[PDB]
Amino acid sequence: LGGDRDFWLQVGIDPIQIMTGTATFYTLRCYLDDRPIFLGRNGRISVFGSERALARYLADEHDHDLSDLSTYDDIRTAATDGSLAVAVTDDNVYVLSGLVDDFADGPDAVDREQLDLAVELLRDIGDYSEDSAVDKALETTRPLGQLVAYVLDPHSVGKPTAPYAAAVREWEKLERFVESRLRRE
Ligand SMILES: [Br-]
Ligand SMILES: [Br-]
Ligand SMILES: [Br-]
Repeated sequence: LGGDRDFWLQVGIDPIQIMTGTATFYTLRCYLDDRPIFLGRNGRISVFGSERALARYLADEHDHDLSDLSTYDDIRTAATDGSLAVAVTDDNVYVLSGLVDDFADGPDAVDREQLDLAVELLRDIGDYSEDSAVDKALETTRPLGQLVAYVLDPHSVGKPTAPYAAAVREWEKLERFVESRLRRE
């Protein structure tokens, strides 16, 4: 543990990067029995403005939803040692910015891989906070969910027809939901 390669693989916890239109955040996320568990408490995710800030936080004794995990002692100890290397792999980069402007322009202005990752993070966040806001908004009977399902399936012909104001409104609601689930440090 520490500077060991595959450190994050072995501790089973992913550092993740989250880019909003105004900040880039760092936090930790894992899956315990297919439920997501973030670095945080009371369905609220602790976010840090740099990799060094996250490392500093992981050195101090705290009580949060990851602390009782078996490999978390490996994380804190490596944070005390100064061996902890916070690295985010490419599939753990979530970009939420710009989607609101791309939705308005219709599905063909929305990047598929970006949206795929952003939906993953959204559903993880609604899972961990035990809130159905994301799950309901993405039902395929609703404007956003229909637009999202179309963009994520290149084999789809039933194209949403303009304008897209309803999808934009539902997406703005989700952004506000996301902002309220983030605790800054
Ligand atoms: Br639509
Ligand atoms: Br609506
Ligand atoms: Br946000």
